[PDB]
Amino acid sequence: RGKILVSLMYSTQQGGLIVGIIRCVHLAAMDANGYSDPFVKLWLKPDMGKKAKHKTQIKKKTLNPEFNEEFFYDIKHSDLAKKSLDISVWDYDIGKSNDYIGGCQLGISAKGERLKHWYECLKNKDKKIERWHQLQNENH
Repeated sequence: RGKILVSLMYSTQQGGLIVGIIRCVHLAAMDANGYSDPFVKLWLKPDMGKKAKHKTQIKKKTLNPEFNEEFFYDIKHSDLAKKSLDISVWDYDIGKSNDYIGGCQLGISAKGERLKHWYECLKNKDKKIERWHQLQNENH
């Protein structure tokens, strides 16, 4: 499936969270060429609206591209923790439909590892918290 580098960071000043989609590696190939067009979509829940979802630039013809996209969430730090960032990577296709490659969930409600990276973000607001996440298959 591959892994995607996610850089977190909360801006208390602005009163919101910051999601940074750096890059991905070891991504699957959707084309017969042995490559793919993976992109990353982010959605924090429970959310406040139906626009909490996102999608980084399309990394066409590549399994180990670099997004380097900095997002901005509108959630109160006090709620951040309880939040749950869903970073999913999907394959893109011109003239056709997309595809599910893999993703992961990031919410303080988690336990094991994601809580360490996510939660810490709440502690290291102004500080950038980045790390590599292992892509998983939820609903293919």
